[PDB]
Amino acid sequence: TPPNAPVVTYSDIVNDLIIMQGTAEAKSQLIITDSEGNTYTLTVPDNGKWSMAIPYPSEGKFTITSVDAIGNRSDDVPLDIMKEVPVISLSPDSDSGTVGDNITRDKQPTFIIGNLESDVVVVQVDINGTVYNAEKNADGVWFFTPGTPLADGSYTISVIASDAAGNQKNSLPITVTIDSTLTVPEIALAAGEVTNHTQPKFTLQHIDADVTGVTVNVTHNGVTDIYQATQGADGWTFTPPAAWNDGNYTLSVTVVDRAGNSQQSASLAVTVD
Amino acid sequence: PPNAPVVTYSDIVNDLIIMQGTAEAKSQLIITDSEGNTYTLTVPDNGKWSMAIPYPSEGKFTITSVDAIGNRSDDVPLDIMKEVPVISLSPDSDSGTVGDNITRDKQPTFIIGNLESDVVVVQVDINGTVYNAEKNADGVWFFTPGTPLADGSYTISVIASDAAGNQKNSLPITVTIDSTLTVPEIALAAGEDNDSDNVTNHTQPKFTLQHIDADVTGVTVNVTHNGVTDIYQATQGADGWTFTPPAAWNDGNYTLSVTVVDRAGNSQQSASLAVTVDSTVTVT
Ligand SMILES: [Ca+2]
Ligand SMILES: [Ca+2]
Ligand SMILES: [Ca+2]
Ligand SMILES: [Ca+2]
Ligand SMILES: [Ca+2]
Ligand SMILES: [Ca+2]
Ligand SMILES: [Ca+2]
Repeated sequence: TPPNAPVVTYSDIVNDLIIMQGTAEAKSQLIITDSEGNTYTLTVPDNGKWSMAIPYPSEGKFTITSVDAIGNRSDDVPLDIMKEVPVISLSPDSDSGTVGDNITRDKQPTFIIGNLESDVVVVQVDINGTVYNAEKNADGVWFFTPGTPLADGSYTISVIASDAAGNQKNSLPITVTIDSTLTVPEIALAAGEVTNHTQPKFTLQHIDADVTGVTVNVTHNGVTDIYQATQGADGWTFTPPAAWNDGNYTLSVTVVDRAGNSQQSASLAVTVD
Repeated sequence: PPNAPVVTYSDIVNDLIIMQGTAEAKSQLIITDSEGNTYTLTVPDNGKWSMAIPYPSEGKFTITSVDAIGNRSDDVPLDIMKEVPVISLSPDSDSGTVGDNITRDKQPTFIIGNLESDVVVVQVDINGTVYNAEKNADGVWFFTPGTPLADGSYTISVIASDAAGNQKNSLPITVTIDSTLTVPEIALAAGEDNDSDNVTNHTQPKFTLQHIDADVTGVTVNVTHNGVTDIYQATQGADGWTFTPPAAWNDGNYTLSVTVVDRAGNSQQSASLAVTVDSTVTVT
């Protein structure tokens, strides 16, 4: 009779080593051969218990076999595990305004998928609870691009990958905000002011809460000067940093939100007396 | 009303959820978990936030942005998962030595644990075929093969998934099913039968014990004399497994068998061997 098939009682992956304990016929050879054709061989101790660590091999694939002292071999115990949790992120090419903040005005952004083992056969994306096939590009790299443009709002995204043996892992969620929406702003003189001040105050209204850039365009006698607004508790504000010539001044405000939407207010043609 | 906060990074380290994201600068970020805990932070001027909370029950929690005047974003509800399920051979299905995952039980029960309370699907993969796990009276999950397993090796992985479709499966363990043991044999050793009628003149004759499998862990010899059976521990010597009575036998008849027990707890007994000790010299 051949040795009985060797047994794994415990397995774990730490770093890039597979660690196992198990049992097998005492004093037999335990032969572990992996997908890359490495062989790792040990003599099973006298108690019939063994332990081993091997470098995690390509695709997590390997076989365990026992051979006794007279050359009889057990059944092969072929295993196929998986190690890598897939990763997904917003493509920097679909990421408007600041890059890396997961906010974009792009309504069909691409997501880039990484950290897949070469035996992965199913790759999918969960977007707000609905699961879709990911797609494989020319270079064998996976991605996902929505088929139709997404409405504005928040999308929780997780990537799911599984190999032929049914090992499946999904990423811890990230989210993305699609924002292509911004209110047209407004420049008006402040409440208590044609004006007598050479540094008149301006109230800036209809400035959306997600707005991070605010400038005032002051246009007079063929030259345009661009001013940084002041954000305060009450909102955004502007008074010219220095005294202003007598005459007529044309004004507008331009807002840019964190997504990189931009709006310009209507023209305001005024008079410093 | 602010735009929904954004999560750019999340990770679980040492029972804490770690996160980074984006949110309305200077706003309050409110994190509320499934256990009713609230955690709040002031979002920095660059709009970049980071936080760590204790992993709450079921990995459920929501993130919400609220500005100075108390206008509130949409809630961002998250439902994650942490625990990889565990599966082991039930001790009641583990015959012979306990804990070696070798058993003669053809339908052994496996016990499942390390499941969070929002788990909705639990399954077992046995040699590549995936089955429903079942939940017993005590609410604990288990799996028992529906038909008898043939001797050999079974790779076992448990799979569990919650309602948000988070799914994790265990790194494999295996069991070897072994219900097979050769029937041993006992015989008088080479020159003991002194011609071939199992009469010996030795008072402590030597017996050879043959057809003992390599996974045998127990070898005993039954000696029945005068309606009484005694059990002796066998010896593994130069010539293989062996036995010789500790004390000299009186003249007459003895009936022997050898019993073997393998590591899986299978047991076989040989055919009976009848021997006659005749050391008495006829006088004339
Ligand atoms: Ca694999
Ligand atoms: Ca961006
Ligand atoms: Ca906006
Ligand atoms: Ca959960
Ligand atoms: Ca056992
Ligand atoms: Ca056996
Ligand atoms: Ca004889």
